Amino acid sequence: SHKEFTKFCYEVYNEIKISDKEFKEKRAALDTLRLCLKRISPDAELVAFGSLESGLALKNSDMDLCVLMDSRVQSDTIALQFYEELIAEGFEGKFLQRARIPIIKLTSDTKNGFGASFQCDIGFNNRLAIHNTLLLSSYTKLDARLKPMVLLVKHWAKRKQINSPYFGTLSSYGYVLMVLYYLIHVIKPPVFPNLLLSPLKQEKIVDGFDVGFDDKLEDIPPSQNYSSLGSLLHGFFRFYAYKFEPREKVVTFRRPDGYLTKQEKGWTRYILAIEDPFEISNNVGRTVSSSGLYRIRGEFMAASRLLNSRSYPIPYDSLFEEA
Ligand SMILES: Nc1ncnc2c1ncn2[C@@H]1O[C@H](COP(=O)(O)OP(=O)(O)OP(=O)(O)O)[C@@H](O)[C@H]1O
Ligand SMILES: [Mg+2]
Repeated sequence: SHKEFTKFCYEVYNEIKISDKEFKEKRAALDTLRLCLKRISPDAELVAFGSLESGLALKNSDMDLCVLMDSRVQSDTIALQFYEELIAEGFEGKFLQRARIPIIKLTSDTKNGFGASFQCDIGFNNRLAIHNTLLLSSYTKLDARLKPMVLLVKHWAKRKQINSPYFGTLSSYGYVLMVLYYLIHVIKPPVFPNLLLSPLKQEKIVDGFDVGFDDKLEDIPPSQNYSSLGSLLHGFFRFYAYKFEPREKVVTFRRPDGYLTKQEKGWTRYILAIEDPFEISNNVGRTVSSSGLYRIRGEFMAASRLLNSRSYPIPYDSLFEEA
């Protein structure tokens, strides 16, 4: 079956998804921050990426922003200018620089009324993030099942304490890639084609990486997989519990059969290996510690055992229970 679980998944889905109210306020916040960027640099543009842009936003979602500008004009200079205007226009935060990369983190708003805990990361010419977002965006437009499946997984990972990059587990982005990897290269029939391996894929080099994928979405045949949201979620939890091999294998979008060893890629941290689609040198699972992996796997198994329990009624609610 999975009929009751599907029903339940849709019920939690509507409680966790960003409302139209929060969405509209986040979009007003952006209008504001753009006015501040105009007063500093007329030519620079401010773009959003991440969950809000792709449509994979939970409630209480942080904003991920990037400033695009002429690469020849140096980004440490106008970053600071932007920071000072944000401060002056009533924003609180930090101005930072890891290596050569400048970052502003806005932590609060004291005047324009976007919250006492308004959280917002601003980068400068982080072009790859935009592209990563385009990819996730396109997939979301391709199948109506993706979006609810992702937010459920994110909610799950957050609830199970397995969604902390700084504490030895995996980022949200990392979980989205695992979802996509499952939907493309594991489930049969596949729910999604691999857009990066499309015959129609035009090459586009950005910052040294090929960010090309097939974006003419309308021309793509709909999925010949007809599984319910529940079925898919069960398949997902089953695959990473029992089938997938973290020690030998890499989650990839560069192989037509999704088959990649850690060794081919030279990834002997690499406890969990997820190859970023475009920034292929970047391992998204790099934050996953040894004990982090144990917990991540333990949760994948428990989730499978639950969904497969014979003790009726199945306490589906325990799929989302704190720690
Ligand atoms: N571990 C990572 N490695 C490389 N790039 C990342 C990583 N995590 C995030 N990013 C980039 O930053 C963006 C946002 O990161 P984040 O993990 O906040 O996900 P998100 O899409 O904002 O959703 P949420 O905010 O709910 O986690 C992504 O679009 C991605 O391009
Ligand atoms: Mg974010």
